[PDB]
Amino acid sequence: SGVEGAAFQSRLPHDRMTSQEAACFPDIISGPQQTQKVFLFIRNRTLQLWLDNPKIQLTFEATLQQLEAPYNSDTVLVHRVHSYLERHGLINFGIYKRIKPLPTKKTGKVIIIGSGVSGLAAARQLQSFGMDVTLLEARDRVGGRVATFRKGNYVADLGAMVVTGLGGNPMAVVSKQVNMELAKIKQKCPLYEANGQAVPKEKDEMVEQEFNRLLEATSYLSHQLDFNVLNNKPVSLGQALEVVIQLQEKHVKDEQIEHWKKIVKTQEELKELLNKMVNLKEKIKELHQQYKEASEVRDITAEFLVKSKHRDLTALCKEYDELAETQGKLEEKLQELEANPPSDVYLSSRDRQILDWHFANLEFANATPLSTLSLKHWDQDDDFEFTGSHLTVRNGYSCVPVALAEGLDIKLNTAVRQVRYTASGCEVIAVNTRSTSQTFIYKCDAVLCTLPLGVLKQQPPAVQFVPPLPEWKTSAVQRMGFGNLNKVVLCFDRVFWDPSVNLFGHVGSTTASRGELFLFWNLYKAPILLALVAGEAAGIMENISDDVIVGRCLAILKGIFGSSAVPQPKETVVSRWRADPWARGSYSYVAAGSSGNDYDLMAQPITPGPPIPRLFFAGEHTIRNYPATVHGALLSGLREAGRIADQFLGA
Ligand SMILES: Cc1cc2nc3c(=O)[nH]c(=O)nc-3n(C[C@H](O)[C@H](O)[C@H](O)COP(=O)(O)OP(=O)(O)OC[C@H]3O[C@@H](n4cnc5c(N)ncnc54)[C@H](O)[C@@H]3O)c2cc1C
Ligand SMILES: O=CCCc1ccc(-c2cc(F)ccc2C(F)(F)F)cc1
Repeated sequence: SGVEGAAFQSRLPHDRMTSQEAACFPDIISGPQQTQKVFLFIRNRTLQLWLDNPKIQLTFEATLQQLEAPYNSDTVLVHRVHSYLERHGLINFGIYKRIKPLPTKKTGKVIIIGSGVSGLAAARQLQSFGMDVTLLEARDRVGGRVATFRKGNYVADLGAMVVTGLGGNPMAVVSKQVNMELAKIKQKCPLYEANGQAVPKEKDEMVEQEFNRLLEATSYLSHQLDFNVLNNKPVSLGQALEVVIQLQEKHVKDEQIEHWKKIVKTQEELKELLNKMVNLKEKIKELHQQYKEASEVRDITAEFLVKSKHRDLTALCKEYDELAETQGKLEEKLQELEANPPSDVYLSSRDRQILDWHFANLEFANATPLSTLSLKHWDQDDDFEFTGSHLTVRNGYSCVPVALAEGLDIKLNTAVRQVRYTASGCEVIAVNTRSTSQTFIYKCDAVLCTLPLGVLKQQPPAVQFVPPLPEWKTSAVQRMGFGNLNKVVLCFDRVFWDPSVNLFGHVGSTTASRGELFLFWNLYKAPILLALVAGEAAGIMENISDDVIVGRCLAILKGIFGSSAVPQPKETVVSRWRADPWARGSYSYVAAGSSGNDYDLMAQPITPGPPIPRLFFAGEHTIRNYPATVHGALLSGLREAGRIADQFLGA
């Protein structure tokens, strides 16, 4: 609906106050119900005004003038609701034209570490709020793990490239603000085996159905039967899958055994039956010799003898023909059995390879081998997935952080090395990545750390904290997963693939290598193919040079399309996200022995000892309900900007 749709697009229930709103409006939530409904209408209506035109700042004044009677009479409540929505980044976020220009007097100094989407989104908010903000970025560009290759007409993303559903997604708004072209991903994903032969549609569907069954069985084991600890070790999804596959093969073999038993028993009965017929034919042969001697010789005792032999001899053929139809009733049962054997195996060798492709796909979506994922919590965020098809960024995802950086004070080539925070202020120490001799010392009232989890995990530490971070924070950093995923960009001068197909799969020959170049993406205006390296392959393939890995790509493509069809690429690009010192991997995952609560602990600010919080955290690894995505990075920056403004400017 209308105001209903605005709540939904803001990830809020249209008919209930959230717990956060209840915190900020206790007089409302404890007061009469009719005022609760007035509150919800004003909130939903204000969200609608913003979402229907997110290129323009929505002021309190303009909200008041577009509310209908009688809501435009409660000026104070409107202001309370508008101020709340703005402070937390539900309206007036991203890039939009200001109506009310910024104050020249800044209040409070914030240093933001890192200039990815979470740092940029927080910076824009803090600046909007009238604070003095500087971002320090170690790279020579903004965007972090949004990273687009651009040369001539060639565009290709080496970092994020997928926008998940638009329903509920804040990137829907940013996409409008930046005029980013999104294209829905077409579903057809043909698979080719290692010999290049396409997988018949029916078998692709059979195997995909098994994959879904296996996943559902792991989830039942985990949540209904509490199979989550394995000899005092947290069980991984990988471990659980292989056990469920093991039981399926065990069940196939048992049904084979029960079938071979039915065969053997039927064969035994057929054997004894023939034996019984042998003895009965020998009995008729013997008796028929006595019909011959009796017929040979006629008085009444001899004639009677013929009638008695003839009567018994027909009776013995009555016995024999009885056994004959029991013989047929068996033989047809035997024939039927050895014509309809149950499954010989659960998964043929080729079937298991195709199944391993779907596991590679799952290792892509989590950026890690399945043996590292928490069985219980790997999909702990799935209640928050957006509705709609997934899309890709046709003109390159870097358009979003480039535009978010407009008007911000950003120091590039500036690597933070130490972060000192005391009950009286903060100092950030950074070195210039071009003259390591050159050192800077930025004073500020608060620090917003958007360092990637991979950087926080680094040992020896890349960034030193003074005082060191609390044990409860370092432990969460150690527990949480930080994955890896890489891409090969192949730029050609002609299209030799199916232009109507966005995706196609290469089925690898072994389990261990299932993530090697398993998925190819056709996304761009120029003749460009992207190949993914996922799972165990991702980290290992970083040690292979660009040339050898491109060769392996071309071998795969020549296997699918033909030797003569695949030219040499004009240009190639190969990501190495784990080796990248400013990322150390691609995105977080819920590791066995972690949980969603570690994402909440990562988000918790640090307060210096004997006081107010000085050190704040954002980044994809700090947002429990939306981890490992660009929108989660964004929402985490909006959240921290609100928490920081509440602290230093007042709610
Ligand atoms: C290969 C790949 C595929 C992906 N798939 C997608 C996808 O399709 N869709 C999706 O939504 N998500 C995807 N993701 C994840 C998504 O890109 C990230 O979750 C998000 O971009 C992270 O943003 P961030 O602000 O948390 O961190 P970052 O973007 O990493 O930003 C942190 C910043 O800190 C900087 N920095 C590091 N060390 C220092 C230092 N010492 N001093 C100063 N600055 C420093 C970094 O250079 C960086 O700019 C993908 C990521 C990768 C790498
Ligand atoms: O190249 C980058 C892919 C990284 C990435 C990670 C997670 C999602 C995602 C997020 C969700 F909440 C639900 C489903 C998915 C997906 F299936 F796409 F992985 C999308 C992209």
